[PDB]
Amino acid sequence: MEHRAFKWPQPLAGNKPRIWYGGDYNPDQWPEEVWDEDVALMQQAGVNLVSVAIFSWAKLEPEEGVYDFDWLDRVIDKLGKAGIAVDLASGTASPPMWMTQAHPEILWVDYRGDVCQPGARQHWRATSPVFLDYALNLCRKMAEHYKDNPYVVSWHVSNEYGCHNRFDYSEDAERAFQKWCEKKYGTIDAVNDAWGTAFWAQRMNNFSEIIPPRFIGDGNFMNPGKLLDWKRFSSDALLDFYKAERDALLEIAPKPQTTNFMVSAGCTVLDYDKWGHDVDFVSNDHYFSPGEAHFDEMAYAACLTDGIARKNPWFLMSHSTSAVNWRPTNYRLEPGELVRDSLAHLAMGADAICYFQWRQSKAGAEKWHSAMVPHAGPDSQIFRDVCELGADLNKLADEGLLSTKLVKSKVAIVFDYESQWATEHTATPTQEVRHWTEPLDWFRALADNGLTADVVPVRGPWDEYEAVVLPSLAILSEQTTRRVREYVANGGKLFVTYYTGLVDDRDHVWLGGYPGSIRDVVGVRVEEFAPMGTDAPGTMDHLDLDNGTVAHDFADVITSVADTAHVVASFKADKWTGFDGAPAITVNDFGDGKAAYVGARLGREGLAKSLPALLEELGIETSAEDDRGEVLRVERADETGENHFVFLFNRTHDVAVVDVEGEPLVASLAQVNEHTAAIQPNGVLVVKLAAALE
Amino acid sequence: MEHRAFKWPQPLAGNKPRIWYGGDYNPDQWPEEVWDEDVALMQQAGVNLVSVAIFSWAKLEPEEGVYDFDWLDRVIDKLGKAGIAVDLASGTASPPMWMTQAHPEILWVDYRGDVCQPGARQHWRATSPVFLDYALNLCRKMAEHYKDNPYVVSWHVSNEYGCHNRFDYSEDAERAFQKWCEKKYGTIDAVNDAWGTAFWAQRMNNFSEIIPPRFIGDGNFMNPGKLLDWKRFSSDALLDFYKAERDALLEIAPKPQTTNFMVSAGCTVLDYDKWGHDVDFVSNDHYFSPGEAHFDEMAYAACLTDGIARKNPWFLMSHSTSAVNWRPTNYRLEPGELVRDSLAHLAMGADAICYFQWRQSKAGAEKWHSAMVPHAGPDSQIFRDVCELGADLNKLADEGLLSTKLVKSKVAIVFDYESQWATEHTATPTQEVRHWTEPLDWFRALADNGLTADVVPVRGPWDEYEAVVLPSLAILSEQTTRRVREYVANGGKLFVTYYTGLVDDRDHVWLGGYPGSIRDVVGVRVEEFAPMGTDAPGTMDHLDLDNGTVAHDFADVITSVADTAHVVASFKADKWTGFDGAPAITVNDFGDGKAAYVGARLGREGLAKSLPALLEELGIETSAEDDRGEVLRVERADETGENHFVFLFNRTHDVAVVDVEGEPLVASLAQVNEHTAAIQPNGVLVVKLAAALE
Ligand SMILES: CC(=O)N[C@H]1[C@H](O[C@H]2[C@@H](O)[C@@H](CO)O[C@@H](O[C@H]3[C@H](O)[C@@H](O)[C@H](O)O[C@@H]3CO)[C@@H]2O)O[C@H](CO)[C@@H](O)[C@@H]1O[C@@H]1O[C@H](CO)[C@H](O)[C@H](O)[C@H]1O
Ligand SMILES: CC(=O)N[C@H]1[C@H](O[C@H]2[C@@H](O)[C@@H](CO)O[C@@H](O[C@H]3[C@H](O)[C@@H](O)[C@H](O)O[C@@H]3CO)[C@@H]2O)O[C@H](CO)[C@@H](O)[C@@H]1O[C@@H]1O[C@H](CO)[C@H](O)[C@H](O)[C@H]1O
Repeated sequence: MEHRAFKWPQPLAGNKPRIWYGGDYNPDQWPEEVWDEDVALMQQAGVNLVSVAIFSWAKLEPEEGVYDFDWLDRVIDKLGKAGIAVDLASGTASPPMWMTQAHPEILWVDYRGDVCQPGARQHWRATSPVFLDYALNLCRKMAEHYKDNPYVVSWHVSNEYGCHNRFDYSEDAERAFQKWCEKKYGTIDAVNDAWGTAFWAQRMNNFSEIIPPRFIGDGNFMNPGKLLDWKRFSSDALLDFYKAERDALLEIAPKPQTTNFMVSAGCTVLDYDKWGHDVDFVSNDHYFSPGEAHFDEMAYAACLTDGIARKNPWFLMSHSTSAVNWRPTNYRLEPGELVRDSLAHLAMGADAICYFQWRQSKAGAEKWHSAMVPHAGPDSQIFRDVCELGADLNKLADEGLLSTKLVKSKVAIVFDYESQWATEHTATPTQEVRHWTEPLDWFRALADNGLTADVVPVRGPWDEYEAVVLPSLAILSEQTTRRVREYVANGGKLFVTYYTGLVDDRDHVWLGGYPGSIRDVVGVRVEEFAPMGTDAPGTMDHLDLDNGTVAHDFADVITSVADTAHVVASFKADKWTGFDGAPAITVNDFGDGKAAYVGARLGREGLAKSLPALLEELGIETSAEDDRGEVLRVERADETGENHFVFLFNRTHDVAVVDVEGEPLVASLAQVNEHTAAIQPNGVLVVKLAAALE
Repeated sequence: MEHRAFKWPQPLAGNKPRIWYGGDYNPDQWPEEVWDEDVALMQQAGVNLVSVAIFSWAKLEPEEGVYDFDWLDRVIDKLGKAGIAVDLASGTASPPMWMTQAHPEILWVDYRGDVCQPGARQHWRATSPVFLDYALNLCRKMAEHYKDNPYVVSWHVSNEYGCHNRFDYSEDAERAFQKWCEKKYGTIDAVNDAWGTAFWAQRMNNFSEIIPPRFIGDGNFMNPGKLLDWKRFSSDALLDFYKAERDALLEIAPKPQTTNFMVSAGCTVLDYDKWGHDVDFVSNDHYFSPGEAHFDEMAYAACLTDGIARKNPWFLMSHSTSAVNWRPTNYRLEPGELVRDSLAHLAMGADAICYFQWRQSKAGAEKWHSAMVPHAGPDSQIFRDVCELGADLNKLADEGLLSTKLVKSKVAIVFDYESQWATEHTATPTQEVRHWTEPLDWFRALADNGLTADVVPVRGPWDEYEAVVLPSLAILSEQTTRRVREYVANGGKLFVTYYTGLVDDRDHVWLGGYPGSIRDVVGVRVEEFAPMGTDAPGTMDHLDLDNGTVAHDFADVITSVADTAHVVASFKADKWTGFDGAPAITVNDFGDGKAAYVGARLGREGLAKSLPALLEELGIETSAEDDRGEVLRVERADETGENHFVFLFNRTHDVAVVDVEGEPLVASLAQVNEHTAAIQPNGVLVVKLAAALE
């Protein structure tokens, strides 16, 4: 509750505002003579900001209490003198070897008591008082040294908290988890009650009896209430460390500050919407998913970023020019995708576009990760494309893109980090169902029907939207249950799926029939589930619906439908399953609103096909056109609507022709005409609308 | 050698004998006001026994030397006053947190020296003298308190020994394994000889040099003799703990006592047939396997339970109303299956039918496991079905089912826990072959041919049967070899498969040609094996036989056939494999008997098709009808045969019509006529035969 005031990295003295463009720069990894070439190439590419010193601790503090800043003063001076701004890191992302050799108590400990060693990065415990002292000291030294530097426009505090150190099981974590439980519950009776410890003789007499969820034998079942709280605690322990580092910097050197998130459809290492309350601006690292979901999942993640940002501008701190280096198979980007993907984030509300990283490493663990200047060097398709992007972004700022905001959708898809965590336990109805996939499925299926959804975290203002999707939203607290009931009562249009509202925020089941807190709203009562799969011969692996769709993985057993509701689709099945003729999809009237219930996993394709009848019943208007789905349309506008941009992205492997409605500004793999344009696969067109017209 | 005298939980004062019906009850997990509702619902459902206090240690002994019995006196009083009996637990199944915090030496240790922590259940070492002292103390306190309680009719000692703590590698286990080896072998020379330690420089000078089979590098090969003995020792160490707990209870409070087994086709955590010698009555927990084997594997496991029970009545301590919560995908039961599955166990000789559990948990690790009263509550298909079952079981006891016994089959399928263990080593001909699958395959294939097999442990009286199957029975001791030779000599009909009699009880190979101890009996000599699979391109993955069947995974290389034998089926293969025309299935004459040899894995379907010619040759008579296989017929009768029941179960997804031969008593998804009945998929009919008729 409560965001910090929005702050943004400001232009250097004498510059106009720009879409910030550039990325991580690691000059410490090259001979100094390379730095003049870097700068010349950056000017060519239109680069205007770089992120420096992110893992430079071992250079800045080469041994305890010895500081070496001169190389970085020098780099920062050459950048600034060329008009390139610096987003400066704290430098505290990962500790040097001298530190972990003197203080092995810093290193995080795994569920079995094995100590993560140096050799990669981020091997520190979030609750180490010793690592905290080291970090805050370096933050103070950096702040003191760079506080009156005019080329430094922002702090980049640490890097991707929890990417490697989400979980620690040390004695430090044990003591901190105990204190976090006492602060959250007050008494051990309220912990026993929250975690349901009357089973398996788990009841505790005092706080000292709370241990971390350490090794219990592989395959055995941890207490779910406790594991959910362990995840909340791990997120909060890292957030407290961020806050301390932030506050140490800001007290000496008050500049716009952020830390880079890892928002993507499937990453929930942290409750990023909570974290969004502690940053001045939201910044995000996102790397494409391979294959057919590349475009859609990226637009989704960018959308959720914007939703975390409460529609404020946000900063894309990283993405790749082409391949990453950490998947089993590191696919390259296809032609056009470098520009398209950058513009996808821009469309969804970013006012900074940055890459990991500027110059591709020639040695170390990152050498095979793509860069803005590849091994090949500047004479490459990649660097030319980087240059073209630089020019596109200068153009879009010249035409007024800056501080426009992602337009308000008709539909808010709700997302809850905590509901995901809840669905991750091993003793749920099926390991094939998690929260995270369903909102992405709804985003894509709505796209197929010509509608661009907003993705809104559960804390944010989804109840202001024309329609709302609760997508496998396993947790509904008392508070959220009330928000839902009121939302619908007062004219809302609600879609609710299987695996919604199973439990409260303690992972206590809502009894009486699922979804046990909102049966009245949805007008159905579910008695049990029917998971599906192919784990043994003869298992039930699908259910047909009578609207021509197929359910996989999970279906609800709906045994009553209220009088104020009706059935829109029914399962068709072999008689012995009990599903022949059972209700699959319903719609209910509730006060002035409506709620549809989708009682099974239909996937993108099933939902896409199911949606027309449901959009019609709920009075949600969309384009009628056959080619509706071919292109994702994304809009930004200022509050007045006089600067309005539309970004059009082909989602397909066919040429998409579209009615073009304003002035074309940027075209990648697209040709304009007569208000027509043909967009090649992986193509994008961006248009500025004339405010005096339609 | 030597069973205890059979004892059975007796009716409460003023009741007649009943099929015990109910399950685990955990009132400690609900507010006390719920207990009056539980009791009212139990009466409605026909519930007449519940199992209480199984994991209640942390409530009964909330801290060391403080006892709190009053809540359970109260619950037991309300149950008893409503006519519901209590199967009372020892309460010692899993220790409280205060205990493991004071005494971490209690916790079991894994192969790598990592200590299993509290967080789930049963984290105690079988050979901890300290955990033993705690357990026996609580057993004495419970026995003393409940010894003159008339509503307590049995002891339920601990719960599922070895489900989580089968293996411990602590210093306690090291010392105990040393003593178990000395007690078994007498001298270190006899251990060296048993384990074959002259390879890999493993020879030991004394007992102190025997360590547990701890971590040797993942992928490396433990000594097989030793690992087999480790498994026997782990089973015996838990059995000694059971015996001590039992004897501590019984000395103060002599009531019928059991501990719940985990008999299923594939579970061999313990030598359950040995354990069967130490219980007063056999009790079993069994949860359905998903997909097409659900019915058959359950009938098998129930059958093996009965065989462990030496045809005495046995107690089904647990099974599920619908889904469990511990598989990757927790399928629900289909309509009818709740009643059908319960009656399957009943048919195979159970005189008690109980579920985990009475009321579905609303919190903790078990919340998604089905119950008799689901989250949904009593207004559910599940609770109605539980009520219908209650009524069916009252009816069947009124008609005389109690203490009838599962009829003697023509065929005994032999099962050996130890042979399974032997086949589990990593350096066998193939990891795709284990003992356990073959007896289940034979049970199903015989069912397909209209015969209901008995499953008889190797120690029991299989040599009294008309026919006997040795199914991948890898171990044949000197003693069992002699029993087999005599059995056949004297008129027995024997089926022997691939992977039988490879080794003696020390895992020493019988030399000269497999199966090296009974070549004379089976009239074949095998020189080597041909495992099969798809592990690389071009591997041999099957062999056709000339009776229209296909072998997969394993075939024997038979190189001679005795004069008293002939070949019934031959492989057909590409010439270069060497299998074209080689013998696959033989029959031999040996004294007055016969032995068939099935020299490959044919599966249920191959064996089913192979069986007519083999049943004909061995003079085993079966129904001739085409629809033979559609229904499993299972019979119980008293010694006189004047109370005779027949249970008929559809195995198929078609409607099965059957000739009905007595008075119909219970019908689920079946309709009776003219002595005809039509049984729907998942249906069952139970009939009492008129003793004066056919
Ligand atoms: C944003 C990002 O990807 N950064 C990391 C990368 O992140 C992965 C980890 O957080 C793991 C930990 O659970 O989860 C991955 O997300 C999963 C998600 O958990 C699944 O549910 C879902 O289905 O799939 C996604 C993956 O698609 C995170 O994405 O981890 C790699 C490997 O450690 C890092 O290399 C990467 O950070 C970047 O590394 C670059 C190369 O070394 C640069 O260091 C750059 O500074 C970083 O942004
Ligand atoms: C009878 C039963 O299933 N009880 C346990 C369950 O048992 C499994 C374990 O013993 C593991 C250990 O090896 O083996 C499983 O059997 C395997 C077998 O080993 C394989 O060869 C074969 O192919 O598959 C079977 C599985 O189908 C045992 O079945 O383990 C679960 C998970 O730990 C327990 O939840 C279950 O006990 C019941 O748990 C309920 C829910 O918490 C209640 O506590 C109830 O009291 C228990 O009966």
